Amino acid sequence: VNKTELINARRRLDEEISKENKTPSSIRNFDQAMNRAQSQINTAKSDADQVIGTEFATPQQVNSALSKVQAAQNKINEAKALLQNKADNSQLVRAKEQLQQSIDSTRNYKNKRQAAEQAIQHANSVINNGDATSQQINDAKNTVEQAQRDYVEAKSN
Repeated sequence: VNKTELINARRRLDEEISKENKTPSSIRNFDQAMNRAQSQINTAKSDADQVIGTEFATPQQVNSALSKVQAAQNKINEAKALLQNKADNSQLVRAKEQLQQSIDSTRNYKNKRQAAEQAIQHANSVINNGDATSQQINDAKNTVEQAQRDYVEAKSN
């Protein structure tokens, strides 16, 4: 039997869904939907892994596992659809700075320094977790990069 489509669909279940530049509320919604779907996803992953590892798998077993994987992928895509892009505030930042010059930054700096320290602690926890998923690693990377961007901006005004 040709397992190509099942293998490819099974691998797609593990792909990172990017949270880069997504709103914090929409990320919460995504994580909440993924948790609701998690047992269905895990069962699809497990059944597909068994078929993939079956040396003499049948087309029926491949097709049944593929159907489960496709339904699990639809659940992931439903969760992904909750993610929303942040809106760009760069022109508002520049306008605010121009108004300030025409006429609390320390607290804001300290808040963003703390956010950077928390991002480093979160990254270390993920790095040290041998069970970490591609999604968890990528989420932590995006959090680190956002904390760096926010820190530089807060120390620069």
